[PDB]
Amino acid sequence: PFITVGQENSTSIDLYYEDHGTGTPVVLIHGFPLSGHSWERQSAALLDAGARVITYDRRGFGQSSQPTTGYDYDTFAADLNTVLETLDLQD
Amino acid sequence: PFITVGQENSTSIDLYYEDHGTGTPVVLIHGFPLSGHSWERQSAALLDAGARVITYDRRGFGQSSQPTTGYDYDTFAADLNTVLETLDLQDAVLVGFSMGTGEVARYVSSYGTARIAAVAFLASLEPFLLKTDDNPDGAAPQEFFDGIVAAVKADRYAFYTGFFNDFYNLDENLGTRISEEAVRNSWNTAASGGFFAAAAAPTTWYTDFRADIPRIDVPALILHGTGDRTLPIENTARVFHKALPSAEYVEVEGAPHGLLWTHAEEVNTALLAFLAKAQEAQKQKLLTEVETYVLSIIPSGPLKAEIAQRLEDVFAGKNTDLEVLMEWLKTRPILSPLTKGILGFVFTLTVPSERGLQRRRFVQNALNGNGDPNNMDKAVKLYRKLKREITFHGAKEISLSYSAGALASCMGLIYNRMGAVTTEVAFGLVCATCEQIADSQ
Amino acid sequence: PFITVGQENSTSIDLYYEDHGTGTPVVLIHGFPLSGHSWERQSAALLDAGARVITYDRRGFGQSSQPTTGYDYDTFAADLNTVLETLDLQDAVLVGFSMGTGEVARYVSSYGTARIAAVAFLASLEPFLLKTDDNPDGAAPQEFFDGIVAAVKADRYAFYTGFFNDFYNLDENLGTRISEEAVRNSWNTAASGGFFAAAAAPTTWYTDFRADIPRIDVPALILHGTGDRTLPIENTARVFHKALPSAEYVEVEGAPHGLLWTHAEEVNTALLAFLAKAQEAQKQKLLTEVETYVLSIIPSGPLKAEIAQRLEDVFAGKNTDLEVLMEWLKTRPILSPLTKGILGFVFTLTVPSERGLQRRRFVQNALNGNGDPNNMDKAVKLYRKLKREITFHGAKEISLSYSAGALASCMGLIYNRMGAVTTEVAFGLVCATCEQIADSQ
Amino acid sequence: PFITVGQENSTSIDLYYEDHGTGTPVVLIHGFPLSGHSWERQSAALLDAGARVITYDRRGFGQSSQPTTGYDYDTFAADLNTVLETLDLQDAVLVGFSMGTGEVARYVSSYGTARIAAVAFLASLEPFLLKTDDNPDGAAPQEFFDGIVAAVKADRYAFYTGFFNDFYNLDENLGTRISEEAVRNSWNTAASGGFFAAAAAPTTWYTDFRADIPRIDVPALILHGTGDRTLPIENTARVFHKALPSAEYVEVEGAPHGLLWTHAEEVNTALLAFLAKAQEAQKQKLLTEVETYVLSIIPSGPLKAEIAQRLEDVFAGKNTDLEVLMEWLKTRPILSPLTKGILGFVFTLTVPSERGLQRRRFVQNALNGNGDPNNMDKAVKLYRKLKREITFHGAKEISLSYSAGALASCMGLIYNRMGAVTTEVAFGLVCATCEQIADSQ
Amino acid sequence: PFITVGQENSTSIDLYYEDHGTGTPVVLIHGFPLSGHSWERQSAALLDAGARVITYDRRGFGQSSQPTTGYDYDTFAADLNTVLETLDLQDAVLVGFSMGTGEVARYVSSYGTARIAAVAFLASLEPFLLKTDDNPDGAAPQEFFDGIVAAVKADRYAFYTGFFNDFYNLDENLGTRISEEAVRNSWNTAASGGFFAAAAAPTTWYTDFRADIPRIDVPALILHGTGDRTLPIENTARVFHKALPSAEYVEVEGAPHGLLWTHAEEVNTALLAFLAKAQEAQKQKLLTEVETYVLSIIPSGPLKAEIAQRLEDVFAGKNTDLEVLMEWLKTRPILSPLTKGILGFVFTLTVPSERGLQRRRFVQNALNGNGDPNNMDKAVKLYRKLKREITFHGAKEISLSYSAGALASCMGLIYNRMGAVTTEVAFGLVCATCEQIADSQ
Repeated sequence: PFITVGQENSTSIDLYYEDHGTGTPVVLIHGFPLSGHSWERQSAALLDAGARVITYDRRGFGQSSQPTTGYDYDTFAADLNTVLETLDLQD
Repeated sequence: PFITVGQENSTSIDLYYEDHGTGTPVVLIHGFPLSGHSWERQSAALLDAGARVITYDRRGFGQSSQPTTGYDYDTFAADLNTVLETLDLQDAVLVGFSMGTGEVARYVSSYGTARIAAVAFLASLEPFLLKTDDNPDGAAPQEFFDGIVAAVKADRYAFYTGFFNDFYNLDENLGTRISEEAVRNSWNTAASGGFFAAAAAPTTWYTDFRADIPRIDVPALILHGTGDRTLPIENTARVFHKALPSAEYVEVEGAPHGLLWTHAEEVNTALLAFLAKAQEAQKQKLLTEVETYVLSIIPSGPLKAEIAQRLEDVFAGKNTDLEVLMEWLKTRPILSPLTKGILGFVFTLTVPSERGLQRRRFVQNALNGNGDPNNMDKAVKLYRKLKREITFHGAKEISLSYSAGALASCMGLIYNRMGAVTTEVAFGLVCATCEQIADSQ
Repeated sequence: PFITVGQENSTSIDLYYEDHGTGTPVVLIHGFPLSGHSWERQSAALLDAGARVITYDRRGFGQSSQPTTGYDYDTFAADLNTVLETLDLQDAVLVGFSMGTGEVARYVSSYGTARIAAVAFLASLEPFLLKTDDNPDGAAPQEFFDGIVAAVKADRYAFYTGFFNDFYNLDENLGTRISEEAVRNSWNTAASGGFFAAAAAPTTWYTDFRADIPRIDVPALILHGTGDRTLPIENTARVFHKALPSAEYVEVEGAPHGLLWTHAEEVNTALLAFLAKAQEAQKQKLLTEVETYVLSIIPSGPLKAEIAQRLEDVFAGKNTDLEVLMEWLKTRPILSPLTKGILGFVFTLTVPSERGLQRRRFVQNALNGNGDPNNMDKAVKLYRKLKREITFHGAKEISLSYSAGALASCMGLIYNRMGAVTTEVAFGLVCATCEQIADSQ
Repeated sequence: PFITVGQENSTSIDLYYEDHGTGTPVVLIHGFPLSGHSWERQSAALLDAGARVITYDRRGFGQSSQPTTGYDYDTFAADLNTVLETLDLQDAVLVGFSMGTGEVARYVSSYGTARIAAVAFLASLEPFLLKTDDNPDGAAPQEFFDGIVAAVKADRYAFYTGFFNDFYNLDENLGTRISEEAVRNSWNTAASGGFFAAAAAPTTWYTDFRADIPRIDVPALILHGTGDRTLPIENTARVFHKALPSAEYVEVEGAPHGLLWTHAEEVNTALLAFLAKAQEAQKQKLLTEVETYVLSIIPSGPLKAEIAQRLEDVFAGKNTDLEVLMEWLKTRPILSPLTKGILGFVFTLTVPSERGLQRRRFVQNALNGNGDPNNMDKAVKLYRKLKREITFHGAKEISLSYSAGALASCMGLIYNRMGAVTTEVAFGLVCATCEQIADSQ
Repeated sequence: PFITVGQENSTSIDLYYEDHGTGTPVVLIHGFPLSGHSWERQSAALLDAGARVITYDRRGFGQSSQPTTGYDYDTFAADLNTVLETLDLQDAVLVGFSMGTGEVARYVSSYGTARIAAVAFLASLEPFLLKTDDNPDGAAPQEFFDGIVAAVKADRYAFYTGFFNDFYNLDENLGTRISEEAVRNSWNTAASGGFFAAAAAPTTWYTDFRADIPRIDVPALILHGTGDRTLPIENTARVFHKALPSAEYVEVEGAPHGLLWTHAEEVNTALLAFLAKAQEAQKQKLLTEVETYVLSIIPSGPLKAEIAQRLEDVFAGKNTDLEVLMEWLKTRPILSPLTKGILGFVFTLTVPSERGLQRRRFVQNALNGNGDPNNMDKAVKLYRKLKREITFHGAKEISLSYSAGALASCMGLIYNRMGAVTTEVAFGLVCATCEQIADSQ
């Protein structure tokens, strides 16, 4: 699954994401140089404990697009914002 | 390529699939923890042998989506159903390996065999792996499966290593039947499947397929490796054949679970012979149908007898000297030029070897649609539609909505290599034309 | 068939015309008091010699409308102009007999020679029949013409009788050169012209064509019968040739005015050697026109030299083993398959002896177009339009409104005998496709 | 990202591609059995040097679809064509490595060089690898290639191992030029390509590119490693340069086939210099285009001569004291204040050394727009759109949908640093405003 | 009047035709070198006898267009086809004279006899005029026909004179059977045909009609003059009748080729009697159909036997005393009153002589639709439609869309002379009603 966060030249910038379980939404944001899948041990526990688990791949990592732009925390935070708004995450 | 099979929260569930070759559709359903690509040795053979090869990745594996839902044979069979319906597969062969054999049984059982010509079971789960009081032949107790789940959850990555060991009988086959690189590829494929699917899959393995088996309607093949460490031939294939005596049954001597690679040969040869038999039967079913339509245009008499005999001989594969055939046709008295063109067309299409014969003027003149631009316009429109057809009946059906003049011109278009369609679609076209002409008489 | 040239009160003015044969257009303009049908002996020869023959009936004569207006050479020339423009005649030969020679001079003079390849004057009015002070060589005084008008008005029917007497030198030629029945037909034709036109025509005969003659731009033929009683060779043809020395000049020994019938072989002969030459000259030009377009596609080099030479040889009628030619083409390195197909197509079209050679796979593959139905659709649409074309230019022009892909496919349609078109139209198609391809490079 | 290039049965054929940076487009075409990502060392350099980098994965490789059809250079070139047309690439550089050099030759040859500024061939197949009677310099006999196919079909996974050995000269370069990890990545990439494509690819390697070479129209670079074990420099690059003497030619001393990684430096440096030359030419073309638009606004005369000369000098990098330039402009008689502002704007944009010069009041006054909010509103709307543009043409095109007043104000916004845009987009804006103004005169 | 049959260059090809009288259509096809007007003596008789007379001028003759193309029997037959289809002629009689007999044979042969009730051959070409080895009965050698062509080309005008001599046996018939004025008219007609058609026509005369003859499906008449100098009765009519024994055959004693004029009487009398027979045959064919429908309503038994016998007897033309018939019907036990009305109606319709019998109350009461205004309304609507019908099947077809009550009332409307329709349409109505009633049982 993808969420589009912007545009680079002729191509859009898409973030790879996953959306598992039901209940209170928990958003996991991975580290360098890994992807959303690195949370697999945590995701399983959260799923068993009864949470909705959201993971995504930061731009340039895992299965997300690989632009040569937007490598800074304001963009990264704006990327996150787009995800939260796109999914209408509450609480 | 993807087919969407459902929805998980905000995301859809998509299956990765491939669609190669032309001819009778053969659907390959992979095993754990691999993908559609694991069939590569079989796919190549089927492609060369003249089949349409469909592969897909089960949910949670290969390039398919990785949900945390729907890990059970009813869902897996429903997934398969969606694929078959999405592609509008007719007269399909379903081939399952290991886990895949669960799909084959459950689909056939629940959804029936309307689209399905034959089935094949390779390294089967059937009939019921769980060892119980009522299931004595079961391969293992429940506690054993509980163990695998626990092992995968602990470290699936490390787990895959020991699994492929037994999967392939590496102690026997490494550096011999299977290379270290081939094994490396398998581990990579497995590591690429979803974490959740990996641990959830083994719970589906002791599904009771005992009530599915009596539902198997169509010709079946059962094939197992006698050296199978993963699915003991004695608790699976051997008790399965008792339940389905009618099944054609092949033991691969000392073959492991992963016999698709190690014994691709023995595998492909059994599959191909059976498939060849099926293909010959199809030719008889298509060839005899074509023949009746073709003969319906010829006036009754001794000439009609000669033609029928010639048709039958080329259809039965006696490679005929097309040049000699075409000259005979050309010089036949009483036969209408149009009828000569149709037969001319049919013979060049069916004859094994054209031997680099140039197209014939007498046929070209017969199938030119009178050089009428309106006929030709409609012939081009029909051709556009026929390009999208894959079956004899679909082809024949759309062709019947066109006039005999447009149909003959369309045949000319194909004959002249100005356009191209599959042989079975070409057959449908010629038969629609024959029907139209015969009906006018 | 009719062409509308104007309006008289509530009625339109329509000219009766005919349009026969194929090849270089030759326009025949009849004399008084006859019609386009009077050229029948010449038309047959021209048709056999391979020309396109156009005849029409002057206003007031034969099957044309019979107004009481427009009896003058500017109107007559304007009438002719309308015909030429209506039919979009290119590279045309204008042949006038008697009155008709007035049209030829006046049209050329006023409208110029853009559509006109050559002219011919048979039993000419030129340069000025009226005998005056400034025109001493004039054939008769004004009072003489005034007389004819008066005679026709008195009894045109009776008048035609004495007229055809001298028109044909019947005292010499009856029962010999001309039959009584042939003369009867002529009288019937005349009696069928309009009453008003009959009396009005003779007033146009002493039109001064002296300023028209220097305007004659193109090769001309002057032909006169030395026994002409109607137009004395001494006041007409002989002084006309002085005014146009450049004109090719033929005297028919003892031939009357009506030499088209009595000496058909005479004038016809001194004409065929003219029309045939024009046709050959036209082919030479049209031939170079095709060759230049064809060559524009080929990369410069020694191969381009060989091809050009082969084209020229086939065009000159010398080269002829198509099978050898096609194999050579087929085996040429560097040449694009598409360029090979175009040349393949051109050679089979131009070679006289195709013999019994089947169409070539290499050409078929090159022209067919990849089998895209959209492309094929447009090729069929073009073909529909080309079927209505009869000229190289008209064909080439409509072809240029289509893409190179659709054009190549259209060429394939024709090559495969799926549609049929005239050689000159086929040439236009080829040249449009060559132009498009070359232009893309 | 994907571009669809065709259809296989029920599935489309999609090419994986990437599109990075801004400036002159450079298209990188990878080798066997790798993907667009293999260019990563080159891409980084090109990005830093200021180019737009386009990569894509050939059908059957990397992340592209894996059909069992279209494995031939005409299809591969058609695939490339679709990419170029899809992206509307103008003035593009085509760079091929190994297999990729086949695309470059065949595309240029068939489709021509309308979109193409220059070409580069790295570790080339050219001119014809097959050793025949007519091709003595050929690198190997047919039987040799037949061998590779057989080897890949046997175990492609194991095959990749020995292949990368010679591909990289690992016996020389491992732990030195190339790391074990870098090699591991390459094997993973290859293992990820389609099984069918892997075995089908080697059949395309002895494609005869001999007739493609004379078609190479544009400046070319040929680059080869002298230690190439995969494509012997003696049967490839060296005989290729004889066929194309005009090509700029670079031998990399002791470089293997996989010189993109092992000798990235030597590779990037040659590429960048060649590219810089091409880029300079492109800049000159843009300047001429910009210069012509800019001059169209100025009244003809000696002043127009001075300005043109100054433009040319600044564009050629020679003129550079902006303060002196701006004062000259400011004090020019006859020149419209608006035209002074436009030139003022252009000079500050093109001059390399702006130094520390404050923006000029005379320009600000000329571009601002009288302070009408409606005008300013439209200028802001245009700016929003221009912010998304990366090309001169795209910029110029959207600008033309705005009034001259709004355009001038937009120029002022940029000039005043109230908004920001790339130089090439700024050029497009200026040229649209010049066009509008000139067109009003 | 004209029918367009094709295109020649810029002009269409139009056939002059006429369409006179009412009743069964009779199509007259003229001979060489005459026109449709040559049938004037026959047309007058047919018009008086109550037939619809269609004439047309063959291409190149009379008032038709004069192309230089299409002078062959397939084109001539295609021309005829266009006429028949254009006019939607049903149940037509084709009558050919001389050349015209070629059209009749070739049309029947190729296009079949769907529109055609009967054929007639007068002064026939058949079966094959060319004297060969395989055709010994042939009238002349090839060299002989070659001669005629040469003669027409030399002077067609003079040629017509000697031709009409033998055409009419003028040495016998002039001033006796044919006037000098009648002959003058013929020459004028011929002189008016196209020059090209005149010379081209004689080449069509030795067309081999031998394979056309077995195709003659319908009743035929062969008629020849024993004094025929143009088509020797011994090489034509006499060998033709051997080939078609079934043909009705009439020799006109000492009649020439041009027997249409000289022996119009003997010609018209034979024609009219044959024509009269054809209608009777059609009526006989219709009567058995009616009888089966009528009988379907009667219960099986001895009464049904009596009725059937009575039907057959009236149908076979035994003029029955209607009064006696109607009383018998009236007094029949078991028969439903409605069934009695239907039979009552049928008998009065079919009986030769009603003898001024007043309509019967028992029938009127039976066919009154119950006096229901809704039934009557629908009956009137049906009647409106039936008024436009001319065939039994068309009539029967529309009647079936109405209820049995409305149908019976409609029958009453006709029976009561409140409305009128043709007998065959009345038959269709009664049969629809019978079908509806029988179907309800």
